[PDB]
Amino acid sequence: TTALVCDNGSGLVKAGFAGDDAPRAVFPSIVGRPRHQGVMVGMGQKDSYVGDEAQSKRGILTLKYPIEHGIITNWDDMEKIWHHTFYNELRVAPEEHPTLLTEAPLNPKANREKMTQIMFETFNVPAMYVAIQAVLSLYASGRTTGIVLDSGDGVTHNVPIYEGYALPHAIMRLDLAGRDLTDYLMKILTERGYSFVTTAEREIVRDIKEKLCYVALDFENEMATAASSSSLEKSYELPDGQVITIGNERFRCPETLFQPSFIGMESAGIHETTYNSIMKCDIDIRKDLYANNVMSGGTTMYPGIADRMQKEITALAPSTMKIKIIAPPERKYSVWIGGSILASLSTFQQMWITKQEYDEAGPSIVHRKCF
Amino acid sequence: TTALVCDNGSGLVKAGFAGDDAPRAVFPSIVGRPRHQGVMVGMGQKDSYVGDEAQSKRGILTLKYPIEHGIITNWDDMEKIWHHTFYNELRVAPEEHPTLLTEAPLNPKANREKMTQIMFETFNVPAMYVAIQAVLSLYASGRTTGIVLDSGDGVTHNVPIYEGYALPHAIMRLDLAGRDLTDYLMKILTERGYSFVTTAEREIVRDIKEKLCYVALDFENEMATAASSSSLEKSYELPDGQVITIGNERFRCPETLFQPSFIGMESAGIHETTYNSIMKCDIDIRKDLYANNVMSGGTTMYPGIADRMQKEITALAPSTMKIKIIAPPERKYSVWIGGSILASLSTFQQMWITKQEYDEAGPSIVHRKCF
Amino acid sequence: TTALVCDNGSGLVKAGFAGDDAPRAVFPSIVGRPRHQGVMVGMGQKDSYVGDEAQSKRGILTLKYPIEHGIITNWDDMEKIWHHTFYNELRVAPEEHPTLLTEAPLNPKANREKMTQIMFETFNVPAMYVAIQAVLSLYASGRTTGIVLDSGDGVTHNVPIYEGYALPHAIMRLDLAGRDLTDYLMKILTERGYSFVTTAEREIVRDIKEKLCYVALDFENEMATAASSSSLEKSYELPDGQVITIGNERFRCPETLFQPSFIGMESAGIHETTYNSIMKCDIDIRKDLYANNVMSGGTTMYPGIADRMQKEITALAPSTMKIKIIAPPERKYSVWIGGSILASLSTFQQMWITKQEYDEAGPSIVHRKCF
Amino acid sequence: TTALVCDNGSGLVKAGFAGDDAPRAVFPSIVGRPRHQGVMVGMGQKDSYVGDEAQSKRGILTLKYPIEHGIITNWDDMEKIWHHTFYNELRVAPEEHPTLLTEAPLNPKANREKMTQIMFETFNVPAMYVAIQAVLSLYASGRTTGIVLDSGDGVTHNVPIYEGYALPHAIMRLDLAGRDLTDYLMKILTERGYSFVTTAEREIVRDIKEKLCYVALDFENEMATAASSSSLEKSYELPDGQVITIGNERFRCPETLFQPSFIGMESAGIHETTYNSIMKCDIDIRKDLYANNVMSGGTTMYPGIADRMQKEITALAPSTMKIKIIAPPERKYSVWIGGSILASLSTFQQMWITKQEYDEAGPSIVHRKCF
Amino acid sequence: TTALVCDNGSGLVKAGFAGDDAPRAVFPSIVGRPRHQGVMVGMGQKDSYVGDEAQSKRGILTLKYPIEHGIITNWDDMEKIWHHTFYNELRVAPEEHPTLLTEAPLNPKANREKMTQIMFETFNVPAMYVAIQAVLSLYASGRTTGIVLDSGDGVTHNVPIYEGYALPHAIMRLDLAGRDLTDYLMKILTERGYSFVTTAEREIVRDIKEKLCYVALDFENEMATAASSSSLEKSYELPDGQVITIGNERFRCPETLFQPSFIGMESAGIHETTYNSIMKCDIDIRKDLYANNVMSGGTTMYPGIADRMQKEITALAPSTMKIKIIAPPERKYSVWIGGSILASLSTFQQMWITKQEYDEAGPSIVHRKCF
Ligand SMILES: C/C1=C\CC[C@H](C)OC(=O)C[C@H](c2ccc(O)cc2)NC(=O)[C@@H](Cc2c[nH]c3ccccc23)N(C)C(=O)[C@H](CCCCN)NC(=O)[C@@H](C)C1
Ligand SMILES: Nc1ncnc2c1ncn2[C@@H]1O[C@H](COP(=O)(O)OP(=O)(O)O)[C@@H](O)[C@H]1O
Ligand SMILES: Nc1ncnc2c1ncn2[C@@H]1O[C@H](COP(=O)(O)OP(=O)(O)O)[C@@H](O)[C@H]1O
Ligand SMILES: Nc1ncnc2c1ncn2[C@@H]1O[C@H](COP(=O)(O)OP(=O)(O)O)[C@@H](O)[C@H]1O
Ligand SMILES: Nc1ncnc2c1ncn2[C@@H]1O[C@H](COP(=O)(O)OP(=O)(O)O)[C@@H](O)[C@H]1O
Ligand SMILES: Nc1ncnc2c1ncn2[C@@H]1O[C@H](COP(=O)(O)OP(=O)(O)O)[C@@H](O)[C@H]1O
Ligand SMILES: [Mg+2]
Ligand SMILES: [Mg+2]
Ligand SMILES: [Mg+2]
Ligand SMILES: [Mg+2]
Ligand SMILES: [Mg+2]
Repeated sequence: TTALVCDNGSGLVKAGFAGDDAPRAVFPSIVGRPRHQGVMVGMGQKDSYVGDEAQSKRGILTLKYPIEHGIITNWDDMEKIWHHTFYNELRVAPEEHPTLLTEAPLNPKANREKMTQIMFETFNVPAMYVAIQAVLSLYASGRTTGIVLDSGDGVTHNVPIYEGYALPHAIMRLDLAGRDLTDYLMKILTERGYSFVTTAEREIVRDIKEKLCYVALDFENEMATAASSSSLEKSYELPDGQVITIGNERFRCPETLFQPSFIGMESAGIHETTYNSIMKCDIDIRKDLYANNVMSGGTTMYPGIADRMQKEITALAPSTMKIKIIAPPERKYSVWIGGSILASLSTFQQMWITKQEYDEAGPSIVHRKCF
Repeated sequence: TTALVCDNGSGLVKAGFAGDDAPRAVFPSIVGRPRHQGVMVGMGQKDSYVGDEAQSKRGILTLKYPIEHGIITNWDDMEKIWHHTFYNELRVAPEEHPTLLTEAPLNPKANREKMTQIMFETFNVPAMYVAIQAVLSLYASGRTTGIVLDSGDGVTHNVPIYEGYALPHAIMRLDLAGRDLTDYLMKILTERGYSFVTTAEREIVRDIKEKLCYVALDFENEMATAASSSSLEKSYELPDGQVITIGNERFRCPETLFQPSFIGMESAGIHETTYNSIMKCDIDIRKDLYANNVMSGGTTMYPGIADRMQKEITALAPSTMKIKIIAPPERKYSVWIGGSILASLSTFQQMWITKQEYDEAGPSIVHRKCF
Repeated sequence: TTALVCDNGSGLVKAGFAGDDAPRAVFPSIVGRPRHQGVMVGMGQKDSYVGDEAQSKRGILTLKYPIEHGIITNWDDMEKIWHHTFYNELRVAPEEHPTLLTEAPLNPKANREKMTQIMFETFNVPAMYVAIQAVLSLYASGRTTGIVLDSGDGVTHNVPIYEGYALPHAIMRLDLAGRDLTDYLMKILTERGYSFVTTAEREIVRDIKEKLCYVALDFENEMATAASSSSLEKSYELPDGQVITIGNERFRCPETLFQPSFIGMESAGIHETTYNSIMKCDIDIRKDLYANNVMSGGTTMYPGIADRMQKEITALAPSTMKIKIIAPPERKYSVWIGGSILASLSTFQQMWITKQEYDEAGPSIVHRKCF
Repeated sequence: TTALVCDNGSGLVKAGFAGDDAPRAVFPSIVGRPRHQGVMVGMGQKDSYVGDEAQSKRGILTLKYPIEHGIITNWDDMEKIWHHTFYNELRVAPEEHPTLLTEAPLNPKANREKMTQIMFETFNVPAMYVAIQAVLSLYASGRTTGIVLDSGDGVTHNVPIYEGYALPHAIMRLDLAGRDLTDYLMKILTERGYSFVTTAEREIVRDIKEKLCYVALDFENEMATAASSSSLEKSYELPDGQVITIGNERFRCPETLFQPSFIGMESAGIHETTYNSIMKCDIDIRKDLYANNVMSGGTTMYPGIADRMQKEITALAPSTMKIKIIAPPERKYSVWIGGSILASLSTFQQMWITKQEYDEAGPSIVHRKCF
Repeated sequence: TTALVCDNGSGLVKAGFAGDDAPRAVFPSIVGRPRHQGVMVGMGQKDSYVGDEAQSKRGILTLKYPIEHGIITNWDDMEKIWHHTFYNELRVAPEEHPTLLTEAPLNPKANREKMTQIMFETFNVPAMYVAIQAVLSLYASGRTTGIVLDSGDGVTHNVPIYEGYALPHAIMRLDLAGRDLTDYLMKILTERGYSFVTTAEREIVRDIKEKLCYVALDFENEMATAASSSSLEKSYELPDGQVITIGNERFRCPETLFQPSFIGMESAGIHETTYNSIMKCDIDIRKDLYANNVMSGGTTMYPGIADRMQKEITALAPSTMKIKIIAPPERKYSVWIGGSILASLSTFQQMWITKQEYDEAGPSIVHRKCF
């Protein structure tokens, strides 16, 4: 009846109904399991916990993320998350509504085929569609032209679109993502003696990162400043009441997005990737993409990231070029919002893969681009 | 009611109404189509763009010119251009006005027959006439005697007229035209490392040529000068803000009109062709044609071309002969203007091919020269 | 009222009024027609040009002479010339004045009968008379005795008159005339590589002949001189500014009047014809004719022709005989002048053929010699 | 020892030995030069090619004909052709044999004088003679009376001979020749869209003309037929395997010999020129020339030309006159054959210009007509 | 003493001595540098590795190619490669032997001038010459006529030569080359989940391409076959012992040479470019070029490419034309071999730029084409 929109990406699950201005179900893509003993199954015990349950009880659980780098690697756990979203968080049977799913570009074909098969079997979704997240992000901004940098937990990617036409030959993807920045911060923090090694401890570091990290406009000057000034230090109170101090780790962590070499990658920084996607585009496109760089995804939420990219692109770009970065307060939910918009359009109504079409065509139908 | 005048030649379309001192609809003879993907037809997308639309959106389009060397080669695209001129640019139904068309001399008979059939079927023009462009150019100058050198995008041609009588046995045509000079410049520029290989890039080179090229009065001295002096270099800013420098390419390009051998042709230069057309004319005609060389067409707009031909013809001509070149600021539109003049004459009123005459006589009527 | 006098002979038309000391209308007997295309009659075009118009526009016209060897061969064109003389050059209606016409002797009777009928029908001349050109030439000289050699464009002829009495049994006519000398020069000039083959080119050769040719007093010595000396060469500038050099062709052309064998004729030279006309005359006449050789007509204008004949006749004549050649600066117009004189005489007033006499007698009246 | 006979005329060179029934060396009068680049002279490259070499390699060469309208215009290239004939094709040193050359009538005197000087200097021919081509053509036919129409590549000419006596006052020459018919066909063919503009392309058109063109007996009926019937169309396969269709161009091309006005000439057609040469001849000659019209030269090879002239002359001629055209299968070589015959005669032995006579008399000896 | 021949093109360096039947030094044009840390310079560590060293140690190195699209972009690294070739691989001082270098056509003039300056300064080569690679490739085949398609790592180009004469106006160049096919395969392979993103991983993909890819004769049928048959799949073992399966990626990669649109280019496929170069050549050249299509360069080594072009050209060509493709087992080394042949010729001995000529003339001497 009303399409469900479900941006079930790496790290965080975001779902709600088409026409909503926000997801209704927002929770971690985590399936947790008891760590210290077996499960006393003759008692009212559980074998696994999902999302918020997994976080509240994390002190006794091993926590796994079924999606790594945008790819579902653990299908049994992924079914548990989808089940939880439909029955515990949104509380809507899948048989009642068509579902719009999202995916990062350049993923294995099998990822879509298996995801489609599940939505058409364990759940029985009347019809479905898998959209590219960057495309949806541009719909959310309202622009028809620009280069969407969708930077999430598992994948960072760039998809240029010109006046509504996709430019598929200039799509770029990096593995560097929020998950790595978090892993890097766990490493950086050992320098001050704070050792976070368990999975629950990883979640604490994720929370530290979200509250304290920022992008330095000038990395070297910020380092020099941190070296002598206590003004860049902030405290954080841990779940058990202990207090720790975070100093230059606050900007050394997100700096890796500009300098991937900090964690051993050959990858270009996010401003170089954006620039290169622009340079692979036709010369008569480039000026419009320079003026329309659209950021979305959770890692774009670091304070100052939009200004740091404005500076870095301007440095690489011609001096007479207009450089503009669009970075709304809604970025974290931009892909979901774009999904809500797309699902409600009258043209998107005719491009749903229906159950009947799926049964006759088989899994390859998921790669249909008839639009 | 009022004849339409439409010089729809190679490269650029020029149309307006008889009695106007200028075309109202001036746009490229280009039909563009999306290059990087198919067309998402369930969305508000287009399959093709025409003229100005094709130029504004050229960064994602393959651009084709339906007319090559004065010959329509792509009739489906030609119908789209004519449609665009009548309905989008002039916004006048063809059923309301007779139409004057133009053509280069020595074209295949089929070109006129097909063009006539379309004007009498897809559009339903009450009456029409196809004029030779060089003849119209002479009408625009106001002279009754002279040798019109009409040099456009696809054809360069010479048509001598003496005191109102055509001299059809001395008509000359070259394939060398503005399109080749542009193609040559794309090649010349690789010497400085600027590689223009796509169709949109061809349009950039065309713009470079129009703004920076000129005819050297003395080619060899201009080359020697360019070799040591920066004074002949000019910059050009590209659509993406990058800047390039053009040096002796500024005069090596148009020099090909005087030296066709630069692109491999056996053709005589434009001053030799003009001279030879004069020499094939009766000895008692020659002195009047020498004194009345009329230039028209877009490639005659290169700065200094009139002076270079004045020098070259004078060198070939008898020393006691008056050599004079007429080259108005309106040359680019001379053929169109001549069409406006002809269409408004009371004698040209009786020589229109009407729909009824066409239906009874068939396509061969287009070759009628009853005047 | 005042008789018109019209020596409309081969090549050149000369007309004016009786009592005038010169023609007022002097123009070529040429009717020209467009050569390269048909006539665009819906435009302000002409089908034919006459006299001076034909010469000014000759580069695009085929030029015909209606009179060949003194005989009108093209009557339609002849009417156009007469029309032009009366209405465009003299601008006098034929109905207002009687007309004196001239004719070469020994012409077909039909030539006079048709000429008379036209003057009495297309034009309505009140009265007319056809005179022999040689007789008029003698009137112009003022002599009553002598042998008039009238040498024009189409006919060369000799008419002896003794003390006012004609001697009709000694009249001689040659076809060799200025037209042949001109045709011969066109042939001679191919030796230096100057090929004149079109009708307009014939007119150029005629002009070359008129300006450069002369009669050698001693042909063989002049040839021997030309063989080693550049002093006999003269340049001529052509209508298109090209320059050519004429050498011994300057005297080889007019020599044909003394040696007709140069063009294949059996005819005697002009000095032999003059001599023979004298020898056919009575022995008591001969001495007076020898002393009164009167030259007239355009070909007598070659410099030195009077001296060459003085020498040639003296060589054929008895050594005790007085040989005298009369050759006025007015020779070109002598026949016309004689016509002016005759038309003004009181005795010539009573010998006009009137319209009434013509209508009653018919065309044979033109042969009336009642004097 | 044995005279060489060399009809080195416009277009095609024909040479062999006196007494032969055919030339041994037959090749185009063409000197070709590389077109697209300079010559890499340090490599085994050539600067120019002659005759067959020029044709085989024509795709990269500019091809020039040293003889235009029967006149040698390029003496350096003419020496190369003569050299090639003597040393590469016949392989006979000029010092060993006297040489008989031919020439069109009414050529510049300088043409013979320069040709003679070369044969007496660059080559050292023991003795030579220059014959008129039409005279030789009559010898080849075996007749002593008739009017030889020699129609080649550069000159069309008529030379009447009566019972062995030449009639030099009735010799006519036209510029219209095979070269113009070929140039006209290149123009006609643009009507079907086949544009031949390079020199090698001219050679293709020449080949098309030779294989497909014919003379219509009734031009107007043949045009009417071509208008509705495919039976007059023939295909031609081009050097690159492409195929073109030639329709009424097959007879419109050679028709120009009967209607020179098709290419802008005032010239009479070939049947009118033949007729006029007859009419300039004595009335007691005319009947024998009418019965002996002899055709020779390559343009007389068009199928049906003899029948078309039979019809046209008969139409102009008196109805009781016998009209006969002689047109042997050997016409193409008739002049050469006549040269072989003349060179072998015992009387022609005493009229050779020897080297000694030349050195003492100088170049003017070439005009000797002592026979 | 013995010229060195060095085809130091994009991707792979090939060098040896003139007269050798093969290069002696064959190694990648790669300069590698440590990736994960700085260089511990107080220890026996290196800052950079070249060629084979760079490949053996690639797991810790960033690898750069100094030549992109045939253009040297990194001159410091290029000097390191040249140094390595002369001193480590061939072990011959440059001062002892003249050197023959090669270059792709239509490169920036600066590329030759800088390359020449280095060979004349950092190394001190007695004399040098820069040859076009396609020309050398034709020498290697032994043919004097044909169209050399040299398809390497950075440039694909077509150079027609006719009977030893170059045809410089029909030279075509594409950017599409082996480097792009490799980049495309890295992208295609993400579909099966194999993500290759680092530079060393690029080298693995290059190796996969070289061992498994082929050209489908019928692309569509090969795709249809791959869709149902495991017979087109091949395994590949990775450096760490893991095994991957490559399916239709085996022919989708090289297909881009026939369909450049697969990677977003407007370029014509290689069979269309070859065809168009032929069509720009003179009609009398075309048949010989069709019969002599010569392939060279590493990308021509894909199995089946010669047969695919035979089919594609035949489809575009006239049906009566002979189409022949020459594709020797030595193609990979054809340019080098041609260099060995040229360097050993006695004519090429006189066209070397010597040190003295260079010092006096300056860098512009490198553009000398005196041959
Ligand atoms: C036999 C021959 C050409 C025909 C090739 C093929 C078998 O037939 C066609 O395809 C016809 C087809 C056709 C097209 C449209 C139509 O309404 C009706 C007909 N013509 C074209 O495209 C013409 C177009 C053209 C260019 N300037 C012209 C000048 C006058 C007339 C035509 C042209 N074009 C490419 C050629 O002539 C080319 C190249 C000329 C430029 C060199 N500087 N010339 C040749 O190869 C030569 C050997 C001649
Ligand atoms: N304020 C913030 N600052 C920095 N990172 C953030 C912030 N909020 C969320 N993130 C990071 O964003 C990622 C999750 O956001 P999201 O883009 O929704 O992920 P995904 O789209 O992969 O589900 C995590 O890596 C998380 O740490
Ligand atoms: N200022 C200029 N200098 C040189 N070339 C010009 C200029 N303006 C236009 N042109 C050339 O003229 C051609 C188009 O002019 P136009 O004569 O109208 O073409 P067409 O008549 O074929 O439509 C193009 O080749 C264009 O580059
Ligand atoms: N100065 C001149 N020298 C030689 N011939 C002349 C000269 N002037 C005129 N003629 C010739 O005279 C002829 C025309 O003179 P004219 O006697 O009036 O002819 P017609 O009486 O036949 O009209 C032409 O042949 C012309 O070339
Ligand atoms: N079969 C033929 N049909 C028509 N023209 C021909 C034929 N054969 C040759 N020609 C033409 O004849 C001319 C060459 O023949 P030829 O008389 O020997 O020339 P020339 O005598 O000037 O050397 C060329 O114009 C050629 O096209
Ligand atoms: N067997 C093969 N199949 C396909 N491509 C190959 C093969 N061998 C080499 N190549 C490709 O050829 C290129 C290098 O060959 P080469 O022509 O020598 O390059 P270059 O001339 O640019 O140095 C690389 O792109 C490489 O992948
Ligand atoms: Mg996401
Ligand atoms: Mg135009
Ligand atoms: Mg007179
Ligand atoms: Mg001949
Ligand atoms: Mg190479």
